Amino acid sequence: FYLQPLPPTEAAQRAKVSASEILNVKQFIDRKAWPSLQNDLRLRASYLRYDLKTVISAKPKDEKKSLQELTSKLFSSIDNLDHAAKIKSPTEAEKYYGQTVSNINEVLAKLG
Ligand SMILES: [Zn+2]
Repeated sequence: FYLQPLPPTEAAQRAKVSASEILNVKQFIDRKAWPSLQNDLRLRASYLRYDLKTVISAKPKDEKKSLQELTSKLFSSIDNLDHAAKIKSPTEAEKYYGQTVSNINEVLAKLG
């Protein structure tokens, strides 16, 4: 993946879109198409990572830390879902997909 950066909340709009596309990998979990789930998750993850850092930098310092922490949890669960796909476990994939959805809602709530 190659990315072309964007400014404050042009990037939050794109982050919200990558976040939604991430919700969409459940179908890959259901068909158990692990490599597809991983490639899609990876791309979305790369966009999301870049745009959240951007949205964070242009955030009043009083709320940078808070978003940064929700952002950090999100990428931990995203990684964990990539790991679950890597080891081909419907169990773990389902668990981390769950945690990922909850972490996305948290970041979305702080967005908009
Ligand atoms: Zn910090």
